[PDB]
Amino acid sequence: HTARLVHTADLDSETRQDIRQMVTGAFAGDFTETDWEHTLGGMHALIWHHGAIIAHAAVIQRRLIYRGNALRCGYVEGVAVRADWRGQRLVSALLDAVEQVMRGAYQLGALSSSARARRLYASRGWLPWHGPTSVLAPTGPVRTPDDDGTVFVLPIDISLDTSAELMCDWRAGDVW
Amino acid sequence: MHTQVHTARLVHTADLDSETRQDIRQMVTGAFAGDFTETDWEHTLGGMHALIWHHGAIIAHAAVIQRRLIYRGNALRCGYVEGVAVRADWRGQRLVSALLDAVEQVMRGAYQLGALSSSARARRLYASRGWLPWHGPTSVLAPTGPVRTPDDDGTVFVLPIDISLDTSAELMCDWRAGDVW
Ligand SMILES: CC(C)(COP(=O)(O)OP(=O)(O)OC[C@H]1O[C@@H](n2cnc3c(N)ncnc32)[C@H](O)[C@@H]1OP(=O)(O)O)[C@@H](O)C(=O)NCCC(=O)NCCS
Ligand SMILES: CC(C)(COP(=O)(O)OP(=O)(O)OC[C@H]1O[C@@H](n2cnc3c(N)ncnc32)[C@H](O)[C@@H]1OP(=O)(O)O)[C@@H](O)C(=O)NCCC(=O)NCCS
Ligand SMILES: NC[C@H]1O[C@H](O[C@H]2[C@H](O)[C@@H](O[C@H]3O[C@H](CO)[C@@H](O)[C@H](N)[C@H]3O)[C@H](N)C[C@@H]2N)[C@H](O)[C@@H](O)[C@@H]1O
Ligand SMILES: NC[C@H]1O[C@H](O[C@H]2[C@H](O)[C@@H](O[C@H]3O[C@H](CO)[C@@H](O)[C@H](N)[C@H]3O)[C@H](N)C[C@@H]2N)[C@H](O)[C@@H](O)[C@@H]1O
Ligand SMILES: Nc1ncnc2c1ncn2[C@@H]1O[C@H](COP(=O)(O)OP(=O)(O)O)[C@@H](OP(=O)(O)O)[C@H]1O
Repeated sequence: HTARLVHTADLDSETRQDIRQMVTGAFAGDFTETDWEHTLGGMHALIWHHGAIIAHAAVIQRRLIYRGNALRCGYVEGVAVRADWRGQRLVSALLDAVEQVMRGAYQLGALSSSARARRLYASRGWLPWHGPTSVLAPTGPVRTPDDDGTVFVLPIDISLDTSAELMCDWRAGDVW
Repeated sequence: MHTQVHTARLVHTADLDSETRQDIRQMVTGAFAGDFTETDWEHTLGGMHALIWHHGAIIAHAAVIQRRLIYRGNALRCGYVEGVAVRADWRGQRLVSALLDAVEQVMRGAYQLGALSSSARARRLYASRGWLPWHGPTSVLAPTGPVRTPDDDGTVFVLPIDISLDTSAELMCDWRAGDVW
């Protein structure tokens, strides 16, 4: 019913493995070792039932460049509810915890959604990015057309022109 | 369990009550004698603050924030240490060692390396604990592309976590306003 927030460095090895395995199975294989690396470093929202982790979402810190400013961003990764626990709105409890972190620490939240999860985020006030997305790669700005149509943002202490360019910072694997 | 007196406590920025957040900001700003800007304050936000309490006031602070440092084309997951400060009346009692015990525990548990910018005076402290001085040229991946940061050469220290870094190579931090390192 309610998620508990734990920083990566506060996860014991057993809990870390339990999280990785649950998230990985929830994605049915579509979750790579670099996707797992992207869930580390920040706050994990976790819901347990009788000692088993049944839901997870992580919010990690990065910068998103918007109109020349490198905005302090809480980026959401690894959102997953164990299959047998789906359809009980557990994801709402995960997102209440992640959005609380955003309000207290960041200028905006952001994330990359599948087409079917778009409704979930929009219903909570997240906004679909309509402008071109890019990544500040080591060679300079590079457009990321495969991620267009997947980015959502949650403004905290700003109004955003969601049809402007948005440029994430660099990492391996999927940059968004 | 004992009283935990002067053990640093790790608190995420989002879990700081407003009174504590203001005490940290005024304590760190005053500990730097005029050299800590509002952009330096922004740089302490978003991660875990290691705090040492005495009589309900913050007497020491160090924040570990997440960023990427690019090494040989690899964007390493870095815990970057900002705002390291011990209030002046409490200096010379090794409280910075208690802040660093917490900072280094956060690196081992969550990042591929710790990194920070050290004054010449503090170099010895970091080196005695195992941090390595970065000898290679530093740069930042600005929106226009890579650009050297010569003023930051000779100041960066790193704490690799089970990875091997050639500390004579180029190291390029990611972008942000104000001082990038
Ligand atoms: C997306 C996900 C986190 C939603 O979690 P949840 O707690 O089940 O969400 P909800 O209960 O609010 O249901 C969301 C939708 O899931 C679907 N659903 C309902 N019961 C389900 C079940 N028993 N089995 C599978 N899917 C189900 C419905 O389409 C529902 O839509 P609606 O609420 O508008 O009617 C979860 O399906 C999951 O982990 N999916 C795989 C990982 C993934 O895609 N994560 C999101 C990446 S952006
Ligand atoms: C750097 C700092 C955090 C060290 O904290 P600390 O808990 O006082 O550290 P230590 O007790 O290990 O003392 C460090 C050195 O300070 C010196 N010192 C002792 N008392 C001191 C005082 N009252 N004021 C200044 N320096 C003092 C000694 O040279 C000591 O070295 P020693 O133990 O080899 O004799 C603290 O001086 C500080 O807050 N400085 C201002 C902010 C800053 O520069 N931050 C660090 C950025 S790299
Ligand atoms: N794989 C695991 C990851 O999955 C999601 O993120 C990814 C999106 O799903 C991708 O979207 C693509 O796949 C969707 C679903 O098939 C399509 O709808 C969409 N048009 C496609 O572009 C997008 N390109 C990258 C992004 N990292 C989670 O948020 C992320 O935490 C998790 O690590
Ligand atoms: N200003 C407030 C900040 O100060 C330190 O970091 C700054 C270093 O002090 C700078 O270094 C310069 O000043 C040192 C001390 O005089 C000299 O030794 C050195 N050779 C100089 O280049 C460096 N260029 C940027 C770095 N952000 C703290 O770590 C940081 O958390 C805090 O926000
Ligand atoms: N070694 C120290 N360096 C600087 N401040 C100190 C040190 N030891 C004690 N203090 C402070 O000096 C003050 C008096 O110390 P105590 O609280 O330990 O008093 P006590 O001996 O009567 O039990 C306290 O500050 P405060 O009144 O502003 O809260 C205490 O924190």
